[PDB]
Amino acid sequence: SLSQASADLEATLRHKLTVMYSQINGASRALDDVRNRQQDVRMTANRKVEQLQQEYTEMKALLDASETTSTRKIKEEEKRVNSKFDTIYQILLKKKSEIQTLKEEIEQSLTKRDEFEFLEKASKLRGISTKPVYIPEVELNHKLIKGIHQSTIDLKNELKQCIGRLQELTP
Amino acid sequence: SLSQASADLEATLRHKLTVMYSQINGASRALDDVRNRQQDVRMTANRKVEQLQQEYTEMKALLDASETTSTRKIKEEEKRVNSKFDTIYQILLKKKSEIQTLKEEIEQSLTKRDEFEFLEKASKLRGISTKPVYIPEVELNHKLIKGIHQSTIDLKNELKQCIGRLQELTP
Repeated sequence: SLSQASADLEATLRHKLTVMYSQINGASRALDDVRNRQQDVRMTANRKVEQLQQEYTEMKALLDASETTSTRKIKEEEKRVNSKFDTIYQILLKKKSEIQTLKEEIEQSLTKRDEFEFLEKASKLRGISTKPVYIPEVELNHKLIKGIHQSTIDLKNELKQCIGRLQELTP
Repeated sequence: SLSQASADLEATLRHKLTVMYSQINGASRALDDVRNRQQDVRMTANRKVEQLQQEYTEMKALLDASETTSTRKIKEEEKRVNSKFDTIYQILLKKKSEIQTLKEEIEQSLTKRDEFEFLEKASKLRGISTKPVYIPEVELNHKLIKGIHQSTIDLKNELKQCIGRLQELTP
């Protein structure tokens, strides 16, 4: 009968309802999975960025170590040179004081010169002959210093080249 | 006479005095000159140190530029992927709502199932057919990302090598 065709239609539609209910749950599950997958993508990315930052921090530590070393070599050269000059300064003080002493001896005999015995006493002073001072050349190691500067420039340009090539790998 | 030998000695000794006075002035001017040369050495040294610091400051600027570039590339990959997922989320919402709409239409006709005209009205609904939803394949470029990481490590070890060579060039 038509009551049978109608109860049949009802059964069909309710079965459809249960199927579509499960398919909707499927779509919900999928929406969640999508947002989750996105957040996992983000986390992965940030992790990699943080690793990069680690490598660059080490690279900067290397640069600092180098710069400190080179700086030390330069200040050592300066130190060596200015020490030589220090020695020289001492030597000059010693010469000056010596000459000043002979000067005062002479002036002495000249003050008590009208005594008869002036000739007897001062002819020995006729002898002493003093020299003028000079300053030895002291030369800073220009080749060492210019070598360091230049090589540091070289290092920079090598680094520039390397970076260029890296970024090149990733156009 | 001995008065002549004495006036002679006097002339000699006084000449010596003036010479020694000049030589002493010489030694003072020489001490100052030495101090000048030392100051010049220091200035040269500090100058060179400042130049070094310049090159290292530029090298750090280069590292920063690179790191920023690489970071950007990684974030670009992340953004590409999460955009695809956003599009997918929209598509999924649309499918879900579509199935949900058919579901509510069916449920509606079922609220009128005890009406005589139910069979007439709902057989068309017997038509309805819906499918399950899925997420398509979408993956992060792991080769690109790991390649950037690895190449950055490479860069670090190259730089390390170069620095080593520089410092060994100035032994």
